Amino acid sequence: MKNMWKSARKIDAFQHMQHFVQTMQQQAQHAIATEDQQHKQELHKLMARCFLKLGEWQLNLQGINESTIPKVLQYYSAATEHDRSWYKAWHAWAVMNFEAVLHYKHQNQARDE
Ligand SMILES: O=P(O)(O)O[C@H]1[C@H](OP(=O)(O)O)[C@@H](OP(=O)(O)O)[C@H](OP(=O)(O)O)[C@@H](OP(=O)(O)O)[C@H]1OP(=O)(O)O
Repeated sequence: MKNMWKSARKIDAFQHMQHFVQTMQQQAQHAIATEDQQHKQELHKLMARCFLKLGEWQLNLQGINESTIPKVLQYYSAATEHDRSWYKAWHAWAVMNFEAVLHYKHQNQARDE
């Protein structure tokens, strides 16, 4: 999916990743067993990575605006939740809040004009 994102099929990659995250969340909900602890942990890490890629691609395509910020914050909060001990997810979430607040400042300045 990442490769096909790199191969100019960006919107298709984003849609496929939406579907994949939904499917894998359903699988994780269905994955309820004692032996499945390590597999569930790996799947949670994969969900974190998928959500991080979701946010990155959402910014790459739709940019940053009033509509995009809630969705991307949801994606990054989910990514942090699935894998709390991951540096990339937390850094992406924090810098995303940073970008959102700077964008709010800039549009406020535009309003002032
Ligand atoms: O183990 P991978 O499947 O290769 O995933 C990660 C990660 O990939 P994702 O962000 O897509 O999960 C990084 O991001 P990408 O470059 O793959 O987009 C990647 O590279 P960076 O950390 O430099 O972004 C990083 O390391 P690598 O460059 O060696 O692929 C690698 O983690 P690992 O290095 O632990 O395998």
